[PDB]
Amino acid sequence: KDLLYKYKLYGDIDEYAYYFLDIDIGTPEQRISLILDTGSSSLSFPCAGCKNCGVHMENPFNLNNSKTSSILYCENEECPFKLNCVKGKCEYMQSYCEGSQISGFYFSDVVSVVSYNNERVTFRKLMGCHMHEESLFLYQQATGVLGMSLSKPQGIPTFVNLLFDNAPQLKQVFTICISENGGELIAGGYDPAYIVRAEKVVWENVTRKYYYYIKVRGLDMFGTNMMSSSKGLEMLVDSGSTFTHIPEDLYNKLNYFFDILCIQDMNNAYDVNKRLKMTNESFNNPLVQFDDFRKSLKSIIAKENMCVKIVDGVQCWKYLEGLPDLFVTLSNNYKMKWQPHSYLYKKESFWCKGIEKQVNNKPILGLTFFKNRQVIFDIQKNRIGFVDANCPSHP
Ligand SMILES: CC(C)C[C@H](NC(=O)[C@@H](NC(=O)[C@H](CCONC(=N)N)NC(=O)OCc1ccccc1)C(C)C)[C@@H](O)CC(=O)NCCc1ccccc1
Repeated sequence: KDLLYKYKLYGDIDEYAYYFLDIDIGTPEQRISLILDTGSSSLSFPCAGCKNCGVHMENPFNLNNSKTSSILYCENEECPFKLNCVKGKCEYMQSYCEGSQISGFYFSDVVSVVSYNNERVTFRKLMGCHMHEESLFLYQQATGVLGMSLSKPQGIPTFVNLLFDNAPQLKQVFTICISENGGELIAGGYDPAYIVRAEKVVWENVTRKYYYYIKVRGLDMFGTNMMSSSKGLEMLVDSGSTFTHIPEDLYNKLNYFFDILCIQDMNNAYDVNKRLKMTNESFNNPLVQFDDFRKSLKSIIAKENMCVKIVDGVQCWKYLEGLPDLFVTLSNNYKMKWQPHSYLYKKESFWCKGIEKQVNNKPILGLTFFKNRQVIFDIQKNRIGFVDANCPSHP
């Protein structure tokens, strides 16, 4: 019975490698496309002075054309929020995990968020103008980035806290529901009607106050626990991470099983049979649920589910059929099912593994953990929810 405001998301894993939405900024409104990013806190984009940025769907935001825009000046005053002051403006800067360094200056202006059912919420936000962009940002259709994390006590008020402060008719919950193509952002709750069958939401406490981290205790495949370490892994729930990132030790164990499932020479029956026998020797023992492993192999072989490899040895199958579920054990020791229609993504006519080794010791639950689920950010109760869903698609 909760009031829900719904926003269209566009995007995919293979071609965009993010999901984005449109927002209005300034007076009169300027439509701007933003990467939906629960892994950062800012709202930012190029602005018209920019001489070192990338080309995007929209022209850089034009400050002179917004009657309500206001650049944040300093060095005749102090920069609030402990920001740097360079050449008289409060400096915007962000280092991202992928390696991008984005810098510029801060300004505030009116933000208008409008649902596709014409429900409008409007407020001023302190936003960053990109004056320098880098690397992946130079090859990106989306114009800017919309961080969805929470405000710190003496920090910049973020989009999400502002949205709810100016929309008291909504409960402080946002849900991301991504498909292979586009998806949906919901403010005010989740939609039970999208839920598969009717399946129940699996809840976890967030492990840090202003960021979306949860603990993962185990990661099973064919009945084998691949996590070697005792402390649960603290993983960022990040819609701005194309893939799910895991430790090397963990990745290599999973990848060993995925390598065997990846048969690149089905035309070669002799070599296939050799793989089968090699697999029976190696894994027909109590360390593995061998039944399921052979079940998976036979399915893959019977349906001629050919595999090919792409960059860094990532495996791509013709079909989802035959691939096993992975099982994620969360904090309260719930064993959650991670299906191939999530951890594999569509690339051309194949389904490719959306799991990588981590960089900088940062484990991340990325879009391949969001896909075909409702991921529910219950800000009020400090928890994140997961449930299998038929998410909307765009286009
Ligand atoms: C939009 C993006 C820059 C947001 C950022 N995500 C990331 O940095 C991740 N980036 C990715 O997954 C990127 C995002 C998409 O491309 N990036 C872009 N256009 N700018 N994907 C990506 O590299 O996949 C490669 C690719 C590129 C093109 C086509 C197909 C595949 C890293 C982890 C691999 C954010 O979610 C995490 C972050 O760095 N936040 C900064 C604050 C912080 C710092 C440390 C920990 C937690 C938070």
